[PDB]
Amino acid sequence: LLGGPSVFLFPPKPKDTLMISRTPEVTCVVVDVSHEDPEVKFNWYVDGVEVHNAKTKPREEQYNSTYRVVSVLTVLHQDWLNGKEYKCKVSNKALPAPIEKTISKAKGQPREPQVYTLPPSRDELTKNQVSLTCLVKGFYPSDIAVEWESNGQPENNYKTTPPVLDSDGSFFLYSKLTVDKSRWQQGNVFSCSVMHEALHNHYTQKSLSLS
Amino acid sequence: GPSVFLFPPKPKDTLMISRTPEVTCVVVDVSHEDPEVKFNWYVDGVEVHNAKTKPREEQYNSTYRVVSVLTVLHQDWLNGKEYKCKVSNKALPAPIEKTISKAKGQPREPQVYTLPPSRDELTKNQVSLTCLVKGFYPSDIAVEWESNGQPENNYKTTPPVLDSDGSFFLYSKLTVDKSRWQQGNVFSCSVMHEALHNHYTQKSLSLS
Ligand SMILES: *[C@@H]1O[C@H](CO)[C@@H](O[C@@H]2O[C@H](CO)[C@@H](O[C@@H]3O[C@H](CO[C@H]4O[C@H](CO)[C@@H](O)[C@H](O)[C@@H]4O[C@@H]4O[C@H](CO)[C@@H](O)[C@H](O)[C@H]4NC(C)=O)[C@@H](O)[C@H](O[C@H]4O[C@H](CO)[C@@H](O)[C@H](O)[C@@H]4O[C@@H]4O[C@H](CO)[C@@H](O)[C@H](O)[C@H]4NC(C)=O)[C@@H]3O)[C@H](O)[C@H]2NC(C)=O)[C@H](O)[C@H]1NC(C)=O
Ligand SMILES: *[C@@H]1O[C@H](CO)[C@@H](O[C@@H]2O[C@H](CO)[C@@H](O[C@@H]3O[C@H](CO[C@H]4O[C@H](CO)[C@@H](O)[C@H](O)[C@@H]4O[C@@H]4O[C@H](CO)[C@@H](O)[C@H](O)[C@H]4NC(C)=O)[C@@H](O)[C@H](O[C@H]4O[C@H](CO)[C@@H](O)[C@H](O)[C@@H]4O)[C@@H]3O)[C@H](O)[C@H]2NC(C)=O)[C@H](O)[C@H]1NC(C)=O
Repeated sequence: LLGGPSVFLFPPKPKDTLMISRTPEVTCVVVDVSHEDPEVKFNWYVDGVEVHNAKTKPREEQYNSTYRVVSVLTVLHQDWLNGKEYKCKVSNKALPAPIEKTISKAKGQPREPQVYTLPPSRDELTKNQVSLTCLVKGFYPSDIAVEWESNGQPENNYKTTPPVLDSDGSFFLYSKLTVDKSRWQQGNVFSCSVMHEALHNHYTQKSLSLS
Repeated sequence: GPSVFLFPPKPKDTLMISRTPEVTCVVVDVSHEDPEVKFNWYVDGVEVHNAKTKPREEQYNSTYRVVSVLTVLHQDWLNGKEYKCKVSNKALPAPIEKTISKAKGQPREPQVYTLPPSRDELTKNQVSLTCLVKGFYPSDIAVEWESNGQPENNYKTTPPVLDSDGSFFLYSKLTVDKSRWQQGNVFSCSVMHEALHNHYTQKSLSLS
């Protein structure tokens, strides 16, 4: 059947690179591997230097009669943050040439996010739920983790915008936590948690409660 | 390719009768050799003719790029008509059909909340004025800022985000000089959406 494999290379999750105890991975995924010749070879390189510790998963047969193969390379936190490049080379006999993809952290000088919490608009207080907002602005690169909590337990009902390119070339985002107004008006404290490589200890919190 | 990408009207254009909303059929990867593509255009299956195929354009990767733009009735698009592009060539065995329409479902009125700058932000030369727009459906929307019926230029708006009830929200951030905020200038966030009365509403923001 007619057409060739495709390769997708996926970065570590932002929170994985930023905590020593978690385990950051770069994932190389090959799809549309021939049903007939499904042998694939992965070579990995860190800054053009070949490495041998990835773990390639057994091939998965798909219902559209192709295979999908995935190799996971576990990376050192410091490496990814120090901007190394991760190259996946995929070879297969049905392929006139190997397919190479590279991924690294975005280029540029990191910048520290500014975290501001904003209470509910006056007008929202007629409603039974209100929006507590966290503005995180001025950061670089865009790889960031945002979450909300109260009383040491995370909150269940928030949404976070993707990062947006600002005019000075830094990124911003907003996270919206929705809570029942009684909780806001009872005076409970909510906190917006931000992890970004350019924070001290890779972490910062801002709290928000009614006067 | 040749690949075909079909694109909806900008939101502002379908909500105002004097503007011209159009769906656009973009074909990329047209050979260097055979840049004769034809476009066929159906509205809810029925062939229409007012499409206008732009001049055949060339690209860096030895490749051509061809665009047909079809004008649509405001009310057709808002009524959920389906717009189909059929793109024909030798380059491919059989013709390629793309269709788009408005997202389906009961439109819902955006709620619009202006929030002033965080007290912590008042240490900077510039402060962020925030417009929260939530609760709206479909995701098609336009947001602008003004002060003294003049457009303000220094704003960025997030894309729509799918919220927990299946409505969308977004935030728009306007950046102004601090002094402008403290002198008590009124700033206003304006929103255009199908589900608003007259398709538009504004909300204002000043020092208290
Ligand atoms: C040779 O060089 C050529 C030019 O350099 C190059 O052409 C490029 O080809 C690729 C495909 O290989 C094409 O990529 C797609 O682009 C879509 C976006 O088009 C936008 O955005 C980009 C940049 O931001 C612009 O360059 C585009 O021209 C275009 O501008 C928009 O244009 C419209 C109308 O003209 C305006 O009205 C808009 O204002 C304007 N946008 C703005 C403001 O910037 C993009 O959506 C495509 O994604 C979809 O298709 C992919 C398939 O390849 C899927 O992976 C992906 O998921 C998307 O699929 C869709 O997913 C959506 C999300 O859920 C769904 O809603 C859809 O249903 C779903 N459809 C599916 C399944 O297909 C994709 O990125 C580039 O745009 C094109 N560049 C140009 C100039 O057009 C050639 O590739 C080069 N040849 C090669 C390969 O060697
Ligand atoms: C036979 O069946 C196959 C399986 O159904 C089909 O395979 C599919 O092939 C298409 C390519 O045509 C791939 O499309 C790519 O998807 C990328 C996103 O992949 C993530 O998200 C999807 C759904 O959200 C998910 O199923 C994937 O598993 C993958 O998940 C992530 O996985 C990594 C690694 O495990 C993890 O660390 C991430 O968190 C996790 N994310 C999630 C949400 O789970 C896109 O990135 C790709 O986009 C790039 O390339 C485009 C060009 O194709 C381009 O337009 C974009 O702009 C961008 O650069 C791309 O869209 C599917 O991933 C693949 N699916 C699977 C299951 O692996 C196959 O197509 C079909 N064959 C035929 C002939 O029909």
